Amino acid sequence: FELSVQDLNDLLSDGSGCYSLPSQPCNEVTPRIYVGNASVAQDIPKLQKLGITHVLNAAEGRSFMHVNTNANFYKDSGITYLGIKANDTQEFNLSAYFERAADFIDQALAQKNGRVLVHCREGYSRSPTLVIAYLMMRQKMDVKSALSIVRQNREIGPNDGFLAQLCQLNDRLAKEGKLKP
Repeated sequence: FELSVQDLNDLLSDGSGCYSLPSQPCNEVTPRIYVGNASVAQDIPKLQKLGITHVLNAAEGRSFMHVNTNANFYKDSGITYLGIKANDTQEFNLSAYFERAADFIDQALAQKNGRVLVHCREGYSRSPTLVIAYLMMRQKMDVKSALSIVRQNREIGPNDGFLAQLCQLNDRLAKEGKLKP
């Protein structure tokens, strides 16, 4: 997958072999789907003002790379929570969660007033991966179009492992039917 991952990295990068970091805490990357960092996830009044009804913590844990929230944190806030304890490493199998995460996103967007925040620590690798996979799975986009639309609305940089996993998902979805360019 190396050179296919290299292609996706070429779509993300700034032309100096480097990658831009997010310019804001949170962005609406496609209608009613927000990707953001830990600071927005931990700010319930801010979530409520934004109209966030569902929060997917893709970095649930306790370390410099995690966000130590849980269902209890959101108890009686009106916000429905799902946590995934993913690590932001090339060897973490985030693809094992693509269906679960896509189902959660679908559950939020099925409600016409629903808005979902998918976040990690920085809103840069784990959380965008899950949104990209959702776009591929539930809107039939190929990986390059899905990655491109998210990156147009937030500086992201899925790690190379996650990119390979998205390439593998693209392959799996392409066995069902054609994917939209």
